[PDB]
Amino acid sequence: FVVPDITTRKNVGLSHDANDFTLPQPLDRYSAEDHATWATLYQRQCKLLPGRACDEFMEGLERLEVDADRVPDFNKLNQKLMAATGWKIVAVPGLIPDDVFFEHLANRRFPVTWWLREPHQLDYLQEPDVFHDLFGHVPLLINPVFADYLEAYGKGGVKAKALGALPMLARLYWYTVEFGLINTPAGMRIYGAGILSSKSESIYCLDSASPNRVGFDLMRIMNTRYRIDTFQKTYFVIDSFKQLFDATAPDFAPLYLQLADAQPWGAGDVAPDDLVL
Ligand SMILES: [Co+2]
Ligand SMILES: [Co+2]
Repeated sequence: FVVPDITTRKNVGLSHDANDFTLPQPLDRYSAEDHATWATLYQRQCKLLPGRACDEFMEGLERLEVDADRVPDFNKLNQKLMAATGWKIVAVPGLIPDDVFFEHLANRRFPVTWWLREPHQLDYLQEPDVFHDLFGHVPLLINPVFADYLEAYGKGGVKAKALGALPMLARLYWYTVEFGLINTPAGMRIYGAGILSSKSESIYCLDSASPNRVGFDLMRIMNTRYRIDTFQKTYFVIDSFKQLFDATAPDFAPLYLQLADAQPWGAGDVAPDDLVL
C-alpha cells in the first residue's frame, strides 16, 4: 500500500507559487498539539546544546527572540532578521526544486518548511520540518559572514545547473550548513543545522571516537558522498566562518569539470591528504 506522505498531508487545501514555491505562513493550521511539540523540541535542544553548539548559534536564538512556547510567527522573526543582515525567511510547503532554492538564497531569502512533525515523530523526522528549518538553520543568519556565505552559495546555482554540477554543490551545503563543525580554543563545536536540531547526533558528533573529523577542504568535500538516513561518518571542520566565505572566491567551473570524471569518496572514507583531527 502507498499512503500520502507527511508533506502531502500537511499541505492539503493549501497552495504555493508554481515558480518560487512560497506561501503565506498558515498560522491557523497550527494546533495546540503543534505548539506543545515545538515547545518540547525547543526545551530538549536548549538542555543539550550548551557547550556543544557554537556560541554564535545560541546568541542567534536570543537575538531573533525565537519563541520557546509556540511555533514562531515568520513575519515577526523577519523584523529582527532584516535589521541584522537584510535576510528574510519565506514559508515553503516542504522540499522545493534546487533552482528555486538557490534563487532564494541568492536573493537573501531562506526557505523554511512551514509545518511541524507530529508528536509521535518527536525523536526524528526524515523530511525537514519547521523545527529543523527554523531552529536549526535560521539563528546563524544573524552572523554577517555566514549570511554572506549562504548568499554566495545561492549565487553559484546558475553556473552549477548549467554544468550538471548541482550534486557537487549539494555536497558542499550538506557538509557545511547541514553537518558542519567549527574548531574553537574551547574545543570542537557544532554549526550544522542537521546536528543542532537532532536528538542525539549532537552527542555522537563531538563525543564519539567513531566518526572522522577532517579539516575543511573544498575539493574533497565536493567529491564526497553523503547518506541522508544515518549519522554522518565524516564531519568537516572549519576554523572560522570566514574560511567558508573565502572558499566561494574561486571559479568553481574548472573544479566541477575535474570532479565530473573522478570517483567520489564514500561517506566513511579518509582521503590521503585529509587533515584528521
Ligand atoms: Co505542488
Ligand atoms: Co537542513
